[PDB]
Amino acid sequence: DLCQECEDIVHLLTKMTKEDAFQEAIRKFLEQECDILPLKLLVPRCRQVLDVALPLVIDYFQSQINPKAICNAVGLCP
Amino acid sequence: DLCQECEDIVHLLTKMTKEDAFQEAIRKFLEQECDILPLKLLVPRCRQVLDVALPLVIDYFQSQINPKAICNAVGLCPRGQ
Ligand SMILES: CCCCCCCC/C=C/CCCCCCCC(=O)OC[C@H](COP(=O)(O)OCCN)OC(=O)CCCCCCC/C=C/CCCCCCCC
Ligand SMILES: CCCCCCCC/C=C\CCCCCCCC(=O)OC[C@H](COP(=O)(O)OCCN)OC(=O)CCCCCCC/C=C/CCCCCCCC
Repeated sequence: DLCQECEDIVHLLTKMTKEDAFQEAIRKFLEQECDILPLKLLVPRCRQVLDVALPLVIDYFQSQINPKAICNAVGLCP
Repeated sequence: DLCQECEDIVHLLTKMTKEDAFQEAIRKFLEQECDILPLKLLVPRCRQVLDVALPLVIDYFQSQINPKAICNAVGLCPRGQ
């Protein structure tokens, strides 16, 4: 079933985001990807967009108090 | 630690990509997001980029024999590629 799997993924994402090593690794990977294709071409000013957005997403996943809500927002749960 | 968690996430994504309802739902959500902020401004021609990339990503995850590789590519596991 896709809804239980989505809930598990969101739970894992929140747990993972509560670790600084995760944030550092994802930041370095995305900073690298911003300098090369495909992101270099599909996302202008990629590095600045990353610097601004990645903390927002980290906080978003560190604050969500309802996985089912997110999975419904994406269309995987009712 | 984060390596087992990353492998579990990749395994779940691989499992999900085999169901077509997942693909349709993700397409619907991303088409919605492409028409509004922030993606409307951060991704020029968002809808076309989506139409081109989503199938590639679906296939990439449907042809994955070992999650470790992805987790190694992002730096959460010390080996995999
Ligand atoms: C108005 C300047 C236009 C751009 C100028 C470029 C120079 C750099 C200026 C920096 C600021 C630029 C801000 C523009 C950001 C991009 C906005 C954008 O993406 O548009 C989309 C967005 C809609 O997207 P959604 O929210 O998803 O739709 C559903 C919501 N119901 O709509 C907007 O454009 C945002 C609002 C635009 C504000 C336009 C300003 C109008 C000014 C009229 C007043 C007259 C001038 C006042 C004095 C000017 C000062 C000297
Ligand atoms: C669709 C996200 C990426 C693929 C997800 C794969 C399924 C994994 C399980 C789901 C993980 C959690 C999903 C995260 C997205 C949830 C975002 C959300 O619900 O809120 C929308 C949020 C604003 O929230 P609110 O203002 O409170 O609500 C009003 C709605 N505008 O807006 C956004 O999220 C904008 C950013 C959307 C993410 C864009 C992801 C990048 C897509 C790029 C183009 C396509 C690439 C193809 C990727 C294929 C993925 C397998």
